[PDB]
Amino acid sequence: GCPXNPKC
Repeated sequence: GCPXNPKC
């Protein structure tokens, strides 16, 4: 999930 997913 987010944060830290480079597609968020």
